[PDB]
Amino acid sequence: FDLPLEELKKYRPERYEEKDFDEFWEETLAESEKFPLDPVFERMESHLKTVEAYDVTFSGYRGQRIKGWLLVPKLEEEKLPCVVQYIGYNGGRGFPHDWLFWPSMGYICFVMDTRGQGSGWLKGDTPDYPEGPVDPQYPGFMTRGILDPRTYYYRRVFTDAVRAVEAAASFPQVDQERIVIAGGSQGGGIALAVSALSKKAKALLCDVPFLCHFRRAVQLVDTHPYAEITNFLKTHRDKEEIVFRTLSYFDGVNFAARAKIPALFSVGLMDNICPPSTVFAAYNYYAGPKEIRIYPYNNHEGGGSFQAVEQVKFLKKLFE
Amino acid sequence: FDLPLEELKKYRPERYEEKDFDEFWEETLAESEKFPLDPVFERMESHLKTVEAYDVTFSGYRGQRIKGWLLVPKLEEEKLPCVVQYIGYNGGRGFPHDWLFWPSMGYICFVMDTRGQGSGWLKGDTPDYPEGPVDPQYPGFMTRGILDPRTYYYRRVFTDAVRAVEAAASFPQVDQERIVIAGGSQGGGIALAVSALSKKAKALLCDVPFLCHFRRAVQLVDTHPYAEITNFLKTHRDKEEIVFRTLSYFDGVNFAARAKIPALFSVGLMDNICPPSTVFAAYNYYAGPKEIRIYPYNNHEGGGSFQAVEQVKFLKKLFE
Amino acid sequence: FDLPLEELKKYRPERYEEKDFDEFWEETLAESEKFPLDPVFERMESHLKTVEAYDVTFSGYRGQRIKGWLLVPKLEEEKLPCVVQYIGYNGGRGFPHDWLFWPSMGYICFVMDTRGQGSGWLKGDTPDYPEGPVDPQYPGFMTRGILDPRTYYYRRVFTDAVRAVEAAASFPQVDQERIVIAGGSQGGGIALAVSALSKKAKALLCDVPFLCHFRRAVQLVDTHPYAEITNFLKTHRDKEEIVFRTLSYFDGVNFAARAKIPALFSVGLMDNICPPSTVFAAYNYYAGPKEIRIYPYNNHEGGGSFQAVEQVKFLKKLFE
Amino acid sequence: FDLPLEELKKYRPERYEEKDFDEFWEETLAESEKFPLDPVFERMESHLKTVEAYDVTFSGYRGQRIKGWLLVPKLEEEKLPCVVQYIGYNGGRGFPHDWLFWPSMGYICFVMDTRGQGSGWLKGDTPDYPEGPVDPQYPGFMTRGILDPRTYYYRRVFTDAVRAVEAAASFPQVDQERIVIAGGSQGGGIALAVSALSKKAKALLCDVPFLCHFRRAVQLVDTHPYAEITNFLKTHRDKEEIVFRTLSYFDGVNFAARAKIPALFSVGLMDNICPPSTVFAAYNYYAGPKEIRIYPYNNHEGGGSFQAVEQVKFLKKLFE
Amino acid sequence: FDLPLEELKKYRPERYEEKDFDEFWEETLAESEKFPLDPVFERMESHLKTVEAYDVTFSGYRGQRIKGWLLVPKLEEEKLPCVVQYIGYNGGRGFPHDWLFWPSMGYICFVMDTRGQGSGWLKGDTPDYPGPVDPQYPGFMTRGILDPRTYYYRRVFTDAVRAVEAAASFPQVDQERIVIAGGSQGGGIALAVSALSKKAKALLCDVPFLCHFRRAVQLVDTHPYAEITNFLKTHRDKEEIVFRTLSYFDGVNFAARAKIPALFSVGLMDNICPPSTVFAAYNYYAGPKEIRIYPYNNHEGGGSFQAVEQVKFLKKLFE
Amino acid sequence: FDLPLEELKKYRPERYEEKDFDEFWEETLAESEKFPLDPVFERMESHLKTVEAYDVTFSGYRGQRIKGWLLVPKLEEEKLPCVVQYIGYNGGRGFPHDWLFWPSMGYICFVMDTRGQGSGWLKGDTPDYPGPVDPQYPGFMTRGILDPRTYYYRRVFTDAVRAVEAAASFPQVDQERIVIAGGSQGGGIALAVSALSKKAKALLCDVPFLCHFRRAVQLVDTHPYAEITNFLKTHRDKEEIVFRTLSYFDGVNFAARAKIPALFSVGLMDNICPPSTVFAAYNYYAGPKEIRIYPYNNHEGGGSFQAVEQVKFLKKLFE
Ligand SMILES: [Cl-]
Repeated sequence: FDLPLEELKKYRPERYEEKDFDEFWEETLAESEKFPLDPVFERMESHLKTVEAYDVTFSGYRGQRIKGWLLVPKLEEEKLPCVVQYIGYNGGRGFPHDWLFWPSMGYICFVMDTRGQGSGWLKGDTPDYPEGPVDPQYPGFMTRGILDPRTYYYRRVFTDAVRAVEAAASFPQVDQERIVIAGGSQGGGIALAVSALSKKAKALLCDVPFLCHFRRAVQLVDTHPYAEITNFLKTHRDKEEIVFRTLSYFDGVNFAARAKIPALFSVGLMDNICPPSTVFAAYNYYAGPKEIRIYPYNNHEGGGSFQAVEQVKFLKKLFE
Repeated sequence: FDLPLEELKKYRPERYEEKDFDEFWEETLAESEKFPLDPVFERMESHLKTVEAYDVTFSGYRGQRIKGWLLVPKLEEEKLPCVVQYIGYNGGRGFPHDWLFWPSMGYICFVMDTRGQGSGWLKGDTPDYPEGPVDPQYPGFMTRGILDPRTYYYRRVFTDAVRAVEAAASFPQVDQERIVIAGGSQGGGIALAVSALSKKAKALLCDVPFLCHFRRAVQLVDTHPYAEITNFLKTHRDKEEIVFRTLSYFDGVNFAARAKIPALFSVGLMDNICPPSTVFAAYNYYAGPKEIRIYPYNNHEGGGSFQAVEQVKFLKKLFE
Repeated sequence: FDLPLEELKKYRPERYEEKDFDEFWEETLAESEKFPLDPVFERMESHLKTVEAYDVTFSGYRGQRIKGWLLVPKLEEEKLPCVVQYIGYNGGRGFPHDWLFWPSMGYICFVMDTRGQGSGWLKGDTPDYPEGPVDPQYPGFMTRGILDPRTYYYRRVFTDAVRAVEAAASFPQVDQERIVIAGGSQGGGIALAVSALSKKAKALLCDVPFLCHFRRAVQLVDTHPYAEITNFLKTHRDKEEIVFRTLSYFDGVNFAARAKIPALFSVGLMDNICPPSTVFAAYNYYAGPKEIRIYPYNNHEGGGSFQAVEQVKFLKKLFE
Repeated sequence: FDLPLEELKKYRPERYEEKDFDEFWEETLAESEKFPLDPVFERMESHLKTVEAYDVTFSGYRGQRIKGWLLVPKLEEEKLPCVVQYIGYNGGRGFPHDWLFWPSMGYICFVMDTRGQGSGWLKGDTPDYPEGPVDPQYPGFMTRGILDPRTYYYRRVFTDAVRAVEAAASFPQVDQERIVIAGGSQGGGIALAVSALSKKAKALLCDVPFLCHFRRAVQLVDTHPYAEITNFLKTHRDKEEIVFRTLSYFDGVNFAARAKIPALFSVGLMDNICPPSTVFAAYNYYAGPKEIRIYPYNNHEGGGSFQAVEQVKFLKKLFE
Repeated sequence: FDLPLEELKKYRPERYEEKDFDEFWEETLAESEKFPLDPVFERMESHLKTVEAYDVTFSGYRGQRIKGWLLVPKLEEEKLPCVVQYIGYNGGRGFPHDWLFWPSMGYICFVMDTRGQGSGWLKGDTPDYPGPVDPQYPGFMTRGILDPRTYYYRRVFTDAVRAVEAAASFPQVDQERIVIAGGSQGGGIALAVSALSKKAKALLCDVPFLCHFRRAVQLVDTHPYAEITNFLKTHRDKEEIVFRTLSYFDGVNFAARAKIPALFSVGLMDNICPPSTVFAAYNYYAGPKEIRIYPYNNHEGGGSFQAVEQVKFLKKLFE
Repeated sequence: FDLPLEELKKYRPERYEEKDFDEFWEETLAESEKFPLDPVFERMESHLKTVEAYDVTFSGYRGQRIKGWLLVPKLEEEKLPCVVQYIGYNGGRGFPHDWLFWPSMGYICFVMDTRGQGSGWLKGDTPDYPGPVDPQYPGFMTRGILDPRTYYYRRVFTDAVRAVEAAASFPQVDQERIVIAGGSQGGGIALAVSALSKKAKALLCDVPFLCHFRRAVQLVDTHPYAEITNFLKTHRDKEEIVFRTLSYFDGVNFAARAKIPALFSVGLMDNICPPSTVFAAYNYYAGPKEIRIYPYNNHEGGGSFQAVEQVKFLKKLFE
């Protein structure tokens, strides 16, 4: 349904960002750095036997305390590599045993809970906090605070996510040379923002990323969650320029252009949640060394368990 | 799809409420009465010629400044009857010309904007404000703060709605003894809550009401917006009792049992958004003088323009 | 889904019409003009207080008696501007209170009932009369009489609509310098025909118009009502040429080319009932002074209440 | 989805008809008998080799001229049994080769074309003619003239169908002792009316019959074509009694109670077009010697080709 | 939704087939020819009066016994033309009275039952016979797809070639007027037969399935082509193997080889058999040919209108 | 959409089985046990670090070689408890890393691949082996349905009995602490195994499929039960035969025979495995039993919540 693959490979649409994109993010991170990280780990009583699980609490946007899990595989090596895992839309940190893959492959896993979500497919424990008034919005998180980038929901999520990497680095068994940031869909868009904003991330795993090339996305598909934006615009006919102006500060295509760390991307060519031209726009602008795995017959599931193995191989080669 | 009509007419299921229902609402309304109402009626340069439109501002929940419209028909009479109109889900106050029916029929119409909504089918101008943290929730308003009646979104809306009647009553041309409260679906549910809580309303028009008999609604239909609650429960599997206990404080059936003013209801027997058993449970417990118009072949549109005529006729006979 | 906007703005495709288009309409109108118009305005008992309502009857196609409403706002004006309102597919004149907008804005409103429809979303009271046998057709109006323009349903509707403006001009309070023809969807298609054929209309309001560019419409979308045509062709496989020949006499694109009066159009770029390339073919051929309001994120709702405000402003400027 | 089979077999609901049902039909048929039948059989040039095909014209309702086919198998017998075949909704007489079953089984087949349809799945050639004005209606045939039994579409169809049997009987090779009336769905409904009204039919084949038990059909399913009725009622909310009064004169259940000839019925227990309770109401009231083939897993296809073999066996046995 | 008609009429995509396409089919057919055909025509007791019905059995793939019907119109001419009819997906031979058209128009009709199907819209009586039946998506499109030797349509298409030999064995059949016909799956089968059989005299190919698989699975998500897509969604490592297998069964590759006169039909709104897949086959078809294009029809194609076009085409051809 | 919970709890519909149910299964198992089990566990090179992964092969129905995974958590304890895991419809054994839950909780996990499937949501490696494959609707539900001896699930349930024997043969498995587990199709398989094998100590049965077929096909039109209804729509003469065959594979009939402690789960909004079908099996289950009821869940059931319940249930059992 989207551009054919040879056009996708060369798709580099003109980028739109405001003159103060960097300043906005510098100011944001500076203000939140004024609050101590105060990363706290508490070993959980758990039935898990191959992994130690810890409850995590750390300061994200404006000192707000974000939950996480830290999963440490019970192995002989002193320092371990670490994957910081961001969660898809309407998910949350769930139970420790929901996140066994990376530890089973020998990596400490830091799972960041997602402020205010945690109610669609996997439970969460972290609340959101708005700046002040909660403006008229369409149901969901995509239009929460959308009339100003200072009030926009993903400002708070992305800052949480940058601080999560510092929180992971605070665990002494983490090898700070081998901290990976990872996610799919919303998780992928979060990780992409982190890949540009974090000083500590060493590699990026970015699967079927959401939060990319918003203007084209709402023109291309009527699926959720991009359709929250479209539905808002159907009602607020006077706010089109403001909406896209705000979203430009959160668009993965704009972060991709600033990111320098090694990355592995994936894309499903039949994905109508995260359309491939949106994924390719981010991938093609990504400034660091990069590869993409292309799944021509998959929808939003992308490469699934095949991709998981591709990721393990990729990291092993990068870090060897 | 629901109970047959002769069973609907006798459907009076056992009500569930906590022992402190009245105290919860007494304390809520008392706390908000501590801020001055400070009703503002600012004439709006509209192009309307048979109606004068005012931009309304008034203090609702905890002093928070709620928007609205006041439309005054251009008539001889010094004291006119008034309809206070509440709005369907995802709507808001829109334009003054969206609410011409009651003014055209000789009634001043006070349209209350809906905090935080106004983004699905008609725009709105009024923000929400959470108590404190914004808990994990499913997209929308149904599960916003659902873990405690003190934090629940409809606490705020219903309080606004009570205060709206006091605001309308402040308008010098409003006849204090002919103030009607009206709404369809969400609007119906809000009006029902107000019919129990306000002491200033003379009559209720309650069309295809939402926010009624939650426990049963989520068993009967998988439509939105009831499905928000179901979807929250699908994830937060431990929270059934808490969710239903919170919702008991906001259930139209429990307000209906308290309401003493004359009411005209309407119901569509094929409505799968507000299922007939939910509307009938409310109607059957409604403690004031009452009638219901039954539309057996209509879905959620109910009686539409026919029902509007029934309303005008009902109010005319009542006020004689 | 249709042509991108830069292409829609330049889209002026080869028109298809028979050499005898004008003759066909000259003869149609002359033939119906032999019967006296005989417009009848019966003041009605009404609950309405700001408006006087009349039950209308007038002679349309071949003297057949068409129903309407006349809504006159109660203002201190010896003459008032007038909107002649045409109605969407499957609608009818409903109740007087269904048409309050234009009276509220200070316009006498003549609502034309639609022959034979009035059964889908708002009731009507006027029958159709065929031009002899009622040929095999697909359910609906789009294919009724389609094998010959002389028998086609829209020949009668459009005649009626032209005659409606003459009937409005016959009410003494109407300001014949300020007669507007308006409609959305089917309404807009009717209004486009009237804009070419009427000697009385002074401005056109044409929203999301239907009955435009039929040949392209059926190639682009499978929605109703355009799909009635496609479904008829799926069965009458021998009638492609005849069907498109008939429809060319009723196509808004060919009327647009003949229209001289000022117009305000609207279009939704996500409209899949009236595709944007069909609306733009009509608009780009429209030969009078014109403007278009473009709603990029809206579907068939177009600009809704925002567009209603644009219309009032447009007409005040035009007529000032 | 409907009553279980054990209850369907005992399902004999309270009937509803007007006291003048028989008078209405007697007057109807007497008036149309005043026009000469003048059955015209024109032998066609055909590629068919086992069958002789004739183009039929005969006088139906009020002398109106109805098309048909007559298919005569090339056999030694001088007199042959005859099946008069009525056609499903939106179909028409199509081509001679569409109707080969019965002639291949050694039956002359008279295929009656259906006035005004013929545009959905098989073409037709016969126009409808209204009783003057064609009232406001929902698209299709179900609500055409529904406000008065004298104007209702199926008054003209059922009269045509009775006259079709008279026309078939007129062909010299037909054995008037072995005239069968047959149809499925709309065809079955028509054939049921004809089993009560024709003095010439000798056996009925009635598959998955439509036009039965209208009041219950519209409560049970939202499929077309019954939904044409529900949709008209959703708009004409003041016409519920009148609509069902009109429909009582055309209801297969009411004809079944009057029919004397032997019949074979079929029913699909998962048929949501003609729900099983509607079909059983008709079968249970049928007053001639009868049998029903019950297909528990089939939808509206019923028994398909299996039922065709049942019919052949049933007729062989009956005709001795 | 597909290429516009002007483009479809000259759509001639580069073909993909293995070097051994012909050898594969030659070996396949020679191995099945080592088993005797043994056509069996059992005259049936029937309620049909204008035709004589026979219960057919013959040997298709590797001597496996395939069911069918033979319908013989009762006519004074001793040698009659014959149509060998293939059946659409999820159908089977049904009852003899399901197939009255061609006999009513004076043609003997040999109806080939379809191995292992017969359970969606019309019943069938003939089993499939595979060794191991590999992991597959529900249905027939992916059965044995990892090797052309094990692929389901190897067996169907062999059956279908053998069916023409079985029809020709019937003594009233005029061997100079044997037609092969079908729609959708039937048309894809008939298209393979048009290349592989030395006995067919003409081809009726409506709305053909089993054509241009690579494009088909990119263009539509309908069944049955979506069985292949779904298999590929799970077996991510088998993309090249899957399309290599399918190339041996692709109508476009058969059409390039076929020589007999043919009448095609296509629906421009068909989303089961997309018009570009039909036109790729039609444009490569190497025999004298015509196509009836129905711009507004979906997969129903020309329906009863096309049936008339078929009878006329054959009349003119055989006269 | 199904019976209200109060009635589901009381739903004990009359069971239907043939008088030779036990004899059929005795003969089936005895016939397959005449072939050597021959379990092979080949240690693999893997990226996993906390677990040892083995490629498994063993002899299921009639000596047919079935694939599997064996995942061993790297722990001090020498003889570990073991969960034998059966897979959902259209899945297969996938990758070793697809099954980390039980090993991470301290259980060796034996994952049985499902013959012939492995192509819808997770890949598989094991073929089916039928002679003739009768007319069927696409999928596995109607494959060989005209005779219980030829029916697809005769082969799967035998494989699944055999899997337990194969798990028991691995040296690190505590042969006295083996659990059987599955969801949906996996739950139906495990329910059969709870009746047919005496090796297992407990049953984990989530959202079970293959239960109360006669009712299932009347209540829902979803797949995979609809495969049965669709076959019946066409094979109108085979209704009695179809339901006779299915009675030999109905979880309600196996439940009545099972004795081991069981933990069930049900979603009251599940329209794939309707609550009445699940309660009919649960209500007849003869052993010590409990059911976790998820009133707002569809076919996902309890998801990770239910997994926690499972770990607690097994901990209590094995203390
Ligand atoms: Cl013909």
